[PDB]
Amino acid sequence: GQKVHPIGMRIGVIRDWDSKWYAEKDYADFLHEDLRIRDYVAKRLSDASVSRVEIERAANRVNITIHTAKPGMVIGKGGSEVEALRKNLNELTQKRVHINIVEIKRADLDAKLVAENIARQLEGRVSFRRAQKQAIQRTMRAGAKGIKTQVSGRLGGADIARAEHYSEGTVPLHTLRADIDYAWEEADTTYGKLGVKVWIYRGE
RNA sequence: GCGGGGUGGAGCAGUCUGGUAGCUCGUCGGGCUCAUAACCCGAAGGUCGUAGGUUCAAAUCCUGCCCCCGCAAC
RNA sequence: GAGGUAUG
RNA sequence: GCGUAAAGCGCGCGCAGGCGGUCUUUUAAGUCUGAUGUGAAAGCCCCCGGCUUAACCGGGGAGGGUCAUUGGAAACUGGAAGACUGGAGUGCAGAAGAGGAGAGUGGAAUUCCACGUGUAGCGGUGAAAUGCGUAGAUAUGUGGAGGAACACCAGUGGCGAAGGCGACUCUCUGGUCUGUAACUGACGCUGAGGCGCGAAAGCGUGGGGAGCAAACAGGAUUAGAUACCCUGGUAGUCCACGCCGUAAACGAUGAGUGCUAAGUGUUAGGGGGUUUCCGCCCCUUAGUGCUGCAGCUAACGCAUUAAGCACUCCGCCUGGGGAGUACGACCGCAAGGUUGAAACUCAAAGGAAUUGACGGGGGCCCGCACAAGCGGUGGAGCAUGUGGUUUAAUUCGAAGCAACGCGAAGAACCUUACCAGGUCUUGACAUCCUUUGACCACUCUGGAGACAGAGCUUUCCCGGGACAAAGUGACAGGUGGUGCAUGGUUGUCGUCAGCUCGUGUCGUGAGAUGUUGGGUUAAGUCCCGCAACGAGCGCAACCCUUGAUUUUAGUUGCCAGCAUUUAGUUGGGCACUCUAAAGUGACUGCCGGUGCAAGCCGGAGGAAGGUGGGGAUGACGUCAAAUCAUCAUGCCCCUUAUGACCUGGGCUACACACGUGCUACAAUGGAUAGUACAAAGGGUCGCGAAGCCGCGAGGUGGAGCUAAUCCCAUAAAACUAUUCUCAGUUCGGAUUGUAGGCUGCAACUCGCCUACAUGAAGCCGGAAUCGCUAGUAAUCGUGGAUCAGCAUGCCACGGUGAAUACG
Ligand SMILES: [K+]
Ligand SMILES: [K+]
Ligand SMILES: [Mg+2]
Ligand SMILES: [Mg+2]
Ligand SMILES: [Mg+2]
Ligand SMILES: [Mg+2]
Ligand SMILES: [Mg+2]
Ligand SMILES: [Mg+2]
Ligand SMILES: [Mg+2]
Ligand SMILES: [Mg+2]
Ligand SMILES: [Mg+2]
Ligand SMILES: [Mg+2]
Ligand SMILES: [Mg+2]
Ligand SMILES: [Mg+2]
Ligand SMILES: [Mg+2]
Ligand SMILES: [Mg+2]
Repeated sequence: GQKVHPIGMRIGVIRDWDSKWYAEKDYADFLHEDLRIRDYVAKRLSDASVSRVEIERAANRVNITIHTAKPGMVIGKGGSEVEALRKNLNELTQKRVHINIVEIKRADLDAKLVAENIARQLEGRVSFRRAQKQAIQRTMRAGAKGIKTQVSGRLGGADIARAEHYSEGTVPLHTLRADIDYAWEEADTTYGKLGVKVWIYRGE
């Protein structure tokens, strides 16, 4: 069959939407502003392990919280990275900006991060067995009560495609008391695109 | 030259007894079926070889021609 | 458990 | 190697040959052994040497014979002379038997003949019909004729070499088993080549011929039916004699001997213990069957009736097909049989077993699947979509369920990708370089416009920043392709209850187990049991909504107790609603019955009872299902054009077919008037009030409202009155003409709505076919999105409100 996006199934249930504001007459403007913002962030901070972005609006200021595993790149030895960010984001938004940077602990408990790991591996021509399995073991060591992954594409350069999925632990997608994380990431290959999907069942 | 004939696409009636378009197969359409066939439901398709006559009216009665199948002639 | 009495 | 894969003659009688019980003596045919002689050289093999090594060459040795002669051994085979008995056979005492041939005999029972009674059918099928029958059946009784086979007994029971043999009696005959140890003393096992027997069909001659019955005839069936099916019916079937000599002739398993656990029937015998025989028990022989240990087997399975362990003998196999054919021979009256190839061709053929799928196989369970019912489609008109067609173009995609009111939640231009025309090429759209800086905006002219000519006029801001004109190549761009390279998204089986896995165990193994079974449940839900124990995905539940209620808060909502207003109005108050946060409650939780238990049925309380109702929620995977036209995307292709702009056109065509819907075909109705009760929703340059003008569509106007305040917004069906009186109608409302209104630059192609007139088809829908089990179907209006305008479509809303479920 076809599965529902297990995040979308849980918005307004146990997860809060990431784009947080109220608006009227300003809604589309703020939305597409913040989509441009996420494009900027993903474009210039894919390397930095950026994995979640929550937006906030009040008093015209563009408040942001970037949850990342390595802060030391978003900030760090210079102190000028976040200032560059708010400068260019001022140029876009035509507003004020402020940017908190949160440290994620257990970076292998975020499906987005894990999917980027696997995707960079598969672009570097690593085996799609070892990739999935090592990501799984890293999660279950990092503290996941459940893990699941799959890859679909021209696996290994085939003509015909298929899917390879592997799971440890309890991963119930029909339960909603589940705190599940999910992600989909894309890898490029000289043969074509590979779709990596991940989802994690977490502690409490 | 002598016999048969020429009527929807095919085969056959109906002509002798002027008004009557028929039987079987087929065709087209719609159903049944995953699709074709079969089956069920409806419909179309012939101015009766042709040109003239007679008649109120001709597939039908009269005449000439043109074709096909046989038989003769060659 | 055994023996018999239309098509693709 | 021969049960099932190729392979046991169909079975016997038996010449030849092969093989042969125990012991003593004799030999030395075979066997074994010492000696001598030879088996040439070259070559293989080993050891040395020589050619620059190697190849090659030389020297020497060794090996090699079912070799021969001579001399020795007697264990085994063989020959010879004796002896013995467990084999083999005769005798003796018993027992069974459908063993065979002949002759005769019995009664059931089918048919036929005659005669009574006797009246209109009988027969047969899925329905029939052909056929028999008033010239008298069918049936019923009596009597008679003729033939064929022999119920019960009768049984994986008997016998036989096999084929096969069933009514009884007699005659003539064969073989088997049991006991004895009398008799002979290995006389035996097999058995090529021969000889005979040998189901049924069939052949020749002559009888018989009742039934059944190939062929055949007629009737049905069918698309056709040279068939199944029906009614008739010749050969035959039966006998005598003689041929034929085949078989799924099968236990698909050659004859013989011995050995290697058991349990149990059954047949024919014997022996013994006990007991009044009877009866029970045990031991044993030859059969016949069931189940099973070892062992064998690819497995299935065989298993003292081996497919085990061993020996003798025979027959047969060597991939499938051609081919059991051809030539040839033998046999045969013939039909044909026995023996038995090749060329050529294939890359497999095949056996057993496993997993599924399927089944005009079975069983159990479920779903609007049927059935029961309600209302519909197919018929008419229109809207929409699709096909075919015609078109300059009629963009592209979707195609059984799972395409076709689908992408499109809006085709006038734009959209729009297509067509015609007119144009541009670093471009309509981005980065990097170089020059410059506001770029531009508005007017005029030629224009269909894009676009060209001019003008007026471009203020960049503090080297930097942001955007901009021109050069300039790198690049751009492609709704160009491939959804059979892809991602992601989606339907679908199916919200069906199933799909799997770790460890363990069984199996050579694939695979199985678990996951089956007995119950139960909506559910691989849950219990009991089990070589499995457990887990994961799913199911359920957690979520939202509806259904009752407590506390909080009472305005923009409510109005009871109160006054008062045209108005719940104003004051006042949250009583009650309403709103919406946190709680409660419904969990088989309790009682009765039954179950062992899970659970099932009933009962109570309560608003709600049995996952309360409804949602979302869609497992591994199937259809290489759809999507390169949402997006991204590998490869390929175009890149002064498959790219880009503008105008106009087409996507709305029209002989015709399908789907989906709207409108109706009327009296449970229509026209006219009055008139009660909704929910869910939307609104800022948007909703748009009141009042007014206009028949009306609408115009005017601008109140109030960024909204529980105000508006969109009379809700319509319902009800009440009057009329129409069952009619192609005051039904129906198309189509067309004229005139209006909106929207938008613009309404011909090609919008919607109004007024007047016209008044079309249609008087309940062929074969077929669809939704629905409850506030559902049906029916009525409302709202929202998209949207300037453009809906019978889509998604939500409430109003009214059924029928039925045997199964
Ligand atoms: K005969
Ligand atoms: K037999
Ligand atoms: Mg006539
Ligand atoms: Mg078939
Ligand atoms: Mg065989
Ligand atoms: Mg020599
Ligand atoms: Mg015979
Ligand atoms: Mg029904
Ligand atoms: Mg219709
Ligand atoms: Mg099309
Ligand atoms: Mg596909
Ligand atoms: Mg396609
Ligand atoms: Mg569920
Ligand atoms: Mg396909
Ligand atoms: Mg269209
Ligand atoms: Mg029922």
